Amino acid sequence: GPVIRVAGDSTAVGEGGRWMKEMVEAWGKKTGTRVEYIDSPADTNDRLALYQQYWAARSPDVDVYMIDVIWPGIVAPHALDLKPYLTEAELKEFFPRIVQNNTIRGKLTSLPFFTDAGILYYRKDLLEKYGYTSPPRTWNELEQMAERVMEGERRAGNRDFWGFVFQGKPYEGLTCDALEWIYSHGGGRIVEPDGTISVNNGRAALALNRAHGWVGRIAPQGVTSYAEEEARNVWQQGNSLFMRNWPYAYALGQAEGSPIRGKFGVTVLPKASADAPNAATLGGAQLMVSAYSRYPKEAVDLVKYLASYEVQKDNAVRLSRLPTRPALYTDRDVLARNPWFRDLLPVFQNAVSRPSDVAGARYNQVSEAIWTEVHSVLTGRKKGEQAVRDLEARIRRILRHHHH
Ligand SMILES: OC[C@H]1O[C@H](O[C@H]2O[C@H](CO)[C@@H](O)[C@H](O)[C@H]2O)[C@H](O)[C@@H](O)[C@@H]1O
Repeated sequence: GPVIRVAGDSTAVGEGGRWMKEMVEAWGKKTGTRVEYIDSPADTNDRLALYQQYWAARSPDVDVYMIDVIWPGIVAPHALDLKPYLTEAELKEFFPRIVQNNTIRGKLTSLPFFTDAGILYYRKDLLEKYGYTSPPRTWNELEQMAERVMEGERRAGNRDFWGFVFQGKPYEGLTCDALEWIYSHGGGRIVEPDGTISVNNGRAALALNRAHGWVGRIAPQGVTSYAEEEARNVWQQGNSLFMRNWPYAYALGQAEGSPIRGKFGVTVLPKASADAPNAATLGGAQLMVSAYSRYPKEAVDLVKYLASYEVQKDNAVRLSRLPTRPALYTDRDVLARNPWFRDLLPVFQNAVSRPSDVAGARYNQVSEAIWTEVHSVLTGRKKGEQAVRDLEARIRRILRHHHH
């Protein structure tokens, strides 16, 4: 019979790739269909380049791809339109914002699978030890807490201890972290939904200078090479007061044998002042059937299974990843395991999107400009003022003649 072949997620990021393979195997067992799992590199931008090789070749060797929230405008020609395969009722079981995201020129490129939002992880034990009762609400507070706790922990002998870890590597994750910094300083969305390239402003430049100020001070010098997992490893070993990361890190930190089990909470990222907007970058994954799959019926059946209530529930319960079905945020077992899903649901609902809608198929070029210019600030090569001026000019060149 057919072999249905899936590329999606990575065994190099938490449990995602292992779990995905498990879920695909479970569908194959349930339906009596042969399946195969193709692994991917850790970073989303590397995965895009890999999958583009298959798409350029019109390759039938992958039937289902997991695609990033930022990808529908890029990948649409390589996607089978799913609209004819779902009833309106079935589609309404997902968040409408994400279905809209996934719909390009009327083509439903992909089903919503899990969503994602940047959050603050904090060591509750350490906040209590140093006389703090609440996590920080402002970036200045975060810096003050970090300096005090670091001084104390270093003095106590932990030479591995830092105040803050985040994703500073030059890749798509830095675009995510930098949108949060800029937006939380009142600096805008980098490129607004209407097309205005807004980043050349003093608030954005301040946000980037502030982040530079962390490097080698409250954050390790090596933070300029950290993706999700590098940050998570320092944090999970017990060596950081604070971390910015996605929801997946929570279940991993609570696993038996984690040095930090029971010692942490999560909250919204800080912001520059009380009237700035909360910032949590929208992330997450969708499920696409390849336009090149020889087995579209079967592939669609697999994608409906993966996006189903019970598989999303398993993802929430075991991997602390966020459902794309509003019903699951009221499910007793999801909430018992992850009470913070209820506390931070409004943060997830108000997550700020990267400019993938407005940049469309040029989004990856825009993002590479963002992360390279931002990285130049983190490394001390450019000041934020120059970087945002230079980034404005780059993005203007990239998007010249593009209309959404
Ligand atoms: O949260 C678990 C996921 O982390 C990565 O994906 C997030 O971070 C990317 C940037 O590095 C974003 O583009 C993406 O939207 C986020 O969901 C990782 O790539 C995923 O495999 C993990 O599931």
